[PDB]
Amino acid sequence: MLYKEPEDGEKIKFDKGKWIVPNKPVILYIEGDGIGPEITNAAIKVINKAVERAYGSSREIKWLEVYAGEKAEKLVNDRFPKETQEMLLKYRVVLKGPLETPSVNVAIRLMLDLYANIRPVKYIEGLESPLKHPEKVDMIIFRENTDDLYRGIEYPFNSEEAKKIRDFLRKELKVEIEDDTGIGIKVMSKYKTQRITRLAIQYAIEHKRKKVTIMHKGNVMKYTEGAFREWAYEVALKEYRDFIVTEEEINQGKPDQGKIILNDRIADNMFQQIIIRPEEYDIILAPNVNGDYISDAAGALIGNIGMLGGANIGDEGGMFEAIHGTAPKYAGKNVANPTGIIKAGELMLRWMGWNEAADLIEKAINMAIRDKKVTQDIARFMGVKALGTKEYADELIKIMDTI
Amino acid sequence: MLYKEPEDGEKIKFDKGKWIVPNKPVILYIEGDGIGPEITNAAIKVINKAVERAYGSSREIKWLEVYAGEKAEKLVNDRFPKETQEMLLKYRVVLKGPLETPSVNVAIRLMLDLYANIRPVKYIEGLESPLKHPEKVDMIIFRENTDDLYRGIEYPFNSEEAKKIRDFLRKELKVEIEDDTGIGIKVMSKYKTQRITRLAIQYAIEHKRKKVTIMHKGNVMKYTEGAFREWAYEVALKEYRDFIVTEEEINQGKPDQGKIILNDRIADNMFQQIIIRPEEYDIILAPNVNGDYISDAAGALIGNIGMLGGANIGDEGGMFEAIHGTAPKYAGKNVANPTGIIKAGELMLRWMGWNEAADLIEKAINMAIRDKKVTQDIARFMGVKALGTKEYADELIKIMDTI
Ligand SMILES: NC(=O)c1ccc[n+]([C@@H]2O[C@H](COP(=O)([O-])OP(=O)(O)OC[C@H]3O[C@@H](n4cnc5c(N)ncnc54)[C@H](OP(=O)(O)O)[C@@H]3O)[C@@H](O)[C@H]2O)c1
Ligand SMILES: NC(=O)c1ccc[n+]([C@@H]2O[C@H](COP(=O)([O-])OP(=O)(O)OC[C@H]3O[C@@H](n4cnc5c(N)ncnc54)[C@H](OP(=O)(O)O)[C@@H]3O)[C@@H](O)[C@H]2O)c1
Repeated sequence: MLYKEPEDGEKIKFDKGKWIVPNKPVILYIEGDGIGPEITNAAIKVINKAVERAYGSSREIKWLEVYAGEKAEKLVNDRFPKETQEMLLKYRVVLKGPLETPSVNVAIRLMLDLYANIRPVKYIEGLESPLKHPEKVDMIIFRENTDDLYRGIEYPFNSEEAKKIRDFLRKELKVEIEDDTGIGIKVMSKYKTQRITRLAIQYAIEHKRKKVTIMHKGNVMKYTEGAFREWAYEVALKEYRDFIVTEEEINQGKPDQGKIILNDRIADNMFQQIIIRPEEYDIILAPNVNGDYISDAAGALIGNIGMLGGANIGDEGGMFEAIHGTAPKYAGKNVANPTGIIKAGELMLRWMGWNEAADLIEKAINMAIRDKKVTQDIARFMGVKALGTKEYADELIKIMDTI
Repeated sequence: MLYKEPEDGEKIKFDKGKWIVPNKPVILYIEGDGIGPEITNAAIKVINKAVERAYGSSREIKWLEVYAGEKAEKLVNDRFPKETQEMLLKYRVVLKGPLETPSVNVAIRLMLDLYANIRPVKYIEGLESPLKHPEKVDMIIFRENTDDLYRGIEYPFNSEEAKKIRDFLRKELKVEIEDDTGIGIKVMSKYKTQRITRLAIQYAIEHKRKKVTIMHKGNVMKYTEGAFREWAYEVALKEYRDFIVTEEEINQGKPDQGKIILNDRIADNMFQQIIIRPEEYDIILAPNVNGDYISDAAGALIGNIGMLGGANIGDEGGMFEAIHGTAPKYAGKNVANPTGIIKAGELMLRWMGWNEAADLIEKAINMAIRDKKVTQDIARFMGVKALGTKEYADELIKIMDTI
């Protein structure tokens, strides 16, 4: 066989969207292409120190590397070998480096049905920003990632399918539509909306987040994004009644002191407020297309998109990756910045409920960057000698040793 | 007749989209609700000083007030009187203050087929900003405003229409869709795309602009946003061949000296770059939804939406207004900032080819701010005494008399 499963650890379990983690959970990891190996191994080192520094030996991640991408092709002549697939369906938790494509990421998300795209973006003390006052940027985007126009139901204007549609709309729905038109079908599912929503609220509860904001354009798209809003409130008030409190209730007399706030904002407003007063957002709940855009903008609030981490969560598993590519320019040069993959580590740790260790990582990074101990991607702007990938991780390690 | 048309003026003519303006053009204006009267009259006063200062007496705007809104309800018992519609269909150019929606804006747009939403947004020395470096922010968003999901072709998840759509797509096109789904139809028209593109390029030529960037999400919406991109390039490479050069051609060998650059960016990249380096944008050519969102963000860059002008333009007419509302709390208190509407007039002036008057207005505003001579909405932050509406306008007038 290709992989030797660590007979020392146990697989993570899920009763109903909730993670049940063993003290020695087996976690898979894929180095990635290009800078992948250098930054991933660095992260794994940092994660371990953080785990031992927070729990001593009472907890330990039993890492299991699997092959995917260029390394897999070179070893077994298959970019996504069957055995890799088997370990993924069996352990379902993976930290993976960047993969190039001319799609492993797609396949993984689909076989584990990771419908929720999670994007946390928090300001890091020390980093330059395009914003004058980003000190309070501490939000996390929950993007439904299987619905909306991403379904791909569209047709060219000169196609026969488009014609059948125009014809059908004119007769049955009495809707007027010209011939020179491209056509796409925007779909919004109640089940899909209730899924992400339940996940967004459960997350707020367990991590003491104080607000969930539903992003939508329900005034022009009443039955798609409008319905998204409705279904979101609906399931929130029916299944999390004792934990939440709408905004229309707060300014209605009801008490919110000790509960999670749930409000909604028009797409337009958010694209404006994220720039003017981003501190207003805590958890952002959005359908597929809006969350994609909000994430791009949110992500831009802080310098170097390469220091952000993210994930794809399903009801029984998750994939954690940095928000960047392979950067073949630096492959094997010990120059790339591992903060991105490390932050995916921070995120994974939080999902696992191992917050003490995730806070250690978050704290060491803050301290290292404010202390001018950074990689070239940052050093090149603060006039200092950049640290290498390996040296930087180690600096994070010794820092965690005394905080 | 209810309206006394100035016998000294002439209507503005139209040739293939080109505004043919007499020296004594008649221009309709609507005071609007709330601060409308105060700000609109001040705009007219500054616009007339700009025109005069730039062209002495050889040109003059023959202003014609028409009634719309609550003033219309009060004088002739009609929110959008018949006499007003007739003046609009005849003169086709109007400067309109903010109107409270209880409708008129949409009705004017439709009756004049003003399909293009135009939003210029550029930095003003002295104004606060969310960005640390807004200095080179100087762009104009050209939004197609009659296509896309705004057409309203959508249906509730439990309507009989929705089930017909699901059945149709299932039997005729073989598409799998669950029953608990809201359904919306995104339409992208070749002709609507082509005309907005003609307007943008034509504006670029006319005003010595050098770059047109197409905003789209064609990688996921290939036949709608993607077609918008293809179609835009098409009309550009075929009808303005010796006026523009594509980004592909340039970084391929083609010389760009003496030509307008035409390129395209994926929507998500623009939500990032508009924040990190907006200076990279000149003219943004986008379809309905994208343009809406980018505009929201764009105008958020200056941080005083209430100082932005905008317009709706067709092949034979234009509506110019401020991006703010009726601000009822300040109605008739001579406190409201008139820069928004004045800016709308600046834009009207440029569309008329009266760039000299327009430049005067822009320079005056820049100076008034630089010299801390502003209305309260700005005084608040620069720690100086505030000028009233009336006084801020007379100051701009005092300034244009020196530049
Ligand atoms: N989740 C994923 O797996 C994922 C996501 C996006 C893209 N990709 C892949 O990336 C490949 C091409 O890369 P790209 O050039 O398109 O995006 P990239 O690999 O992310 O390179 C983008 C730029 O950002 C900087 N950068 C990226 N990672 C960095 C790091 N770890 N440390 C410091 N700086 C970093 C580099 O700045 P410099 O100019 O200083 O070199 C580089 O020029 C594509 O084939 C695509 O498949 C994968
Ligand atoms: N083009 C249009 O006709 C148009 C556009 C937008 C909205 N509206 C209409 O406005 C109506 C209600 O008003 P809204 O409150 O919804 O509009 P708004 O855009 O929200 O105007 C009110 C608020 O925005 C600020 N503001 C707007 N213009 C200002 C100015 N010229 N100077 C100083 N501050 C200004 C003020 O903030 P501060 O209190 O801090 O000074 C004020 O409290 C709606 O029914 C809607 O239909 C019309």
